[PDB]
Amino acid sequence: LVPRGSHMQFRALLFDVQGTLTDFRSTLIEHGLSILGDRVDRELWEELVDQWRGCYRDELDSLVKQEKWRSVRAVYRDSLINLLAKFSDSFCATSAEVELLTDGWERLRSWPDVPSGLEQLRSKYLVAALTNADFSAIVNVGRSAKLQWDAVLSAQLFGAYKPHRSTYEGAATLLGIAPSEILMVASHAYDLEAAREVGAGTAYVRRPLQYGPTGRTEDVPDGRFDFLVDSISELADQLGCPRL
Amino acid sequence: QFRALLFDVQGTLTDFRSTLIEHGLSILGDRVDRELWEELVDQWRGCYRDELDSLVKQEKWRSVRAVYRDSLINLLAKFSDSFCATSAEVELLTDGWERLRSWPDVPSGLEQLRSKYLVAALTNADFSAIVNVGRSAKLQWDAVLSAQLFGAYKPHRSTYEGAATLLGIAPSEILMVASHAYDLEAAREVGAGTAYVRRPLQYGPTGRTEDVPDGRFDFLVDSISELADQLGCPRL
Repeated sequence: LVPRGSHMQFRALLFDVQGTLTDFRSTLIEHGLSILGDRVDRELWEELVDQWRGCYRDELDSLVKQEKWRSVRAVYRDSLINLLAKFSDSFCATSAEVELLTDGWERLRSWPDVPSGLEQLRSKYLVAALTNADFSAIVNVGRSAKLQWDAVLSAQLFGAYKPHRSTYEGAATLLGIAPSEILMVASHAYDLEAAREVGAGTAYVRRPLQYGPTGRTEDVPDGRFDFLVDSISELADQLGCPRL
Repeated sequence: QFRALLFDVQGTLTDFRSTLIEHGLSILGDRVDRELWEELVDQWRGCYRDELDSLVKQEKWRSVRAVYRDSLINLLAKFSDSFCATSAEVELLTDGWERLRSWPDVPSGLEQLRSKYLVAALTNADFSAIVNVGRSAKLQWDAVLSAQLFGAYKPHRSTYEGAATLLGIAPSEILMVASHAYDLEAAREVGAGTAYVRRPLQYGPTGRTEDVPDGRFDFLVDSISELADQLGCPRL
């Protein structure tokens, strides 16, 4: 008789990237402060950056509602333009600086666990980014965040953002494997819940610093998702991927 | 100057023939002699090549795995007097196109290019095939692009244009890298730079070498590392 074993029958790990793998907030804060210099203080810039992702999320929630896709870089830029208008009394940015500020969403550094965790996961699973960011943006953050993918997948490829099912199912179709063999890895519950809806596995990566050192992150209960980890290496360990 | 290097993969980066030959023989063992299987593999690529040539002409897209499977199924019937294959082995034999081994230069050459360029696969192989070929050929990509992404094979313009749009890089800033002149000529026609990688063994010894003189394309190289060298990428 063959013992049941402990292997998990996932073929691909689909990764949300922003926040889940990348310290976007620290990048955007540092990027903006570097670009804007003495025109913005950290707290004022931090509040804009926090409002920036909220505007991006609000706009992406709105676009998902109407089944619309647009360039997420344009989403980041348009939301920044709106926020610069509300903070216009405090500081200003040129178009060139707005372009440079938007680029920060494409210069995200990864959390220290991610590059080794992604490589550690390679030994058993395909790792593919499934990001709402434009395909170029994720290709770009892959350089700044040292993300080595088997596949870069974007909402752009599917003409639809996560949580829309076509993103996960399309990613499954592209990867040539059933969604039930996809482990979705996100730091955001919406992403995993939708991936669970299409049958994919759910791995929540706790990112306590995602929204800052004092930022508020959802304390996902144990058992909500198939995996609850604070490190991609930790997820890799729980997936039978030995550390190298 | 280029911002991304767009690579054709089958042949250009991968010794698909030796891959498919050894892969088939590993599956079929002594049912089929090496020479007979080698003939099947050569006709197999031919069926794929001819099918894609036609589908390109008709602006039609099909799963390239289906193209490999269907052509293999027809080839298995044609060769069914010499050997047979179960339905499972047809799948396993067709899997060999997703197990392509790279040429010895490609892993180091791709990595050396990474330091100064985005490197992205643009293959006619289905997205799953190139992703799996990345594992077998040890191809680390910034981006994997399949004809499946665009519903159109190379050399169709929307593949290079689609790759440009996806990479966020103007075609003039994309160096197309291919072992086939058709790929680069069309990429040249979208404004992309052209690097021809000579792969004299890609069709085997009997394979005809499509002659490419110096000056036909921007780069004429015998390896990816040589292309990286000609592109200013420091060695490793």
